[PDB]
Amino acid sequence: LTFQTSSPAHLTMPYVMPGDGEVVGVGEPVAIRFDENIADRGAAEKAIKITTNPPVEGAFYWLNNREVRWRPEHFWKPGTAVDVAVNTYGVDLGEGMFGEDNVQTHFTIGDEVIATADDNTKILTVRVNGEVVKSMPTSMGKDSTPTANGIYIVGSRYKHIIMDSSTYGVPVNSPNGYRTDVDWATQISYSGVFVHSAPWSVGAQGHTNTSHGCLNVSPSNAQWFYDHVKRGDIVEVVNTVGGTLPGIDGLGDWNIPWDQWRAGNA
Repeated sequence: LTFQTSSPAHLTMPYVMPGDGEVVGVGEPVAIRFDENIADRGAAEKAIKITTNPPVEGAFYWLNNREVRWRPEHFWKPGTAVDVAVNTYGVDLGEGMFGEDNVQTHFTIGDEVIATADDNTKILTVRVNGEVVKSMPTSMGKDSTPTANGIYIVGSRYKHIIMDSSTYGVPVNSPNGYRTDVDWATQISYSGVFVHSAPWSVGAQGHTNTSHGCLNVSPSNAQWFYDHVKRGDIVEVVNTVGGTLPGIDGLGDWNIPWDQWRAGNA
């Protein structure tokens, strides 16, 4: 170990996801997020060594100036082991900013879990290693606030969460605005799409879209989803009147075509 000099005004620390020792689903990218904007992306990428077993090709793509992702062309094979070596200690990351430390993490890929929300049927079907294990009636975004189509990575889960329109700049007093207590909420986009419990739309689930974009399901089905679907599992939304989830959403990585992803943006 060679000492590197530092200043708290010219350091950036990397934060790696997923967590060390975690089992994640087949859609989980490696994520390295810095606590500062990175001017020299090529330097960051050169300092990050990702090894896979069985080996699979993958590549870096920056979602923004703070966060780089690495993934293969297709969903991970279940059982793959992934080692992430972020060797940034003392690395010049541009504009006088230096890497503060090294970070080192390992994780493994679990079962293939893919839930398809089909707007033509209003059914969310959960498949594990190809086989249907659950079918849930759902109510997605109304035509004026539709659910975007595309591949969503499952993120964090909450037994309870508050949906407050003011975090989107829409006052709760507005026609228009809302402040809703929600149970059993699984996040699937940074923009704010969740699968969650919605007793108020149970009669519409399987029939009519009534939400602001979220995937409304029954309390029991939302708890099932909370219990059985893990970070990195996949939700694919198809056949809505919405567009496509942005590839740089935070959980929309798989919507970027592979040739653009692999070419990168460093």
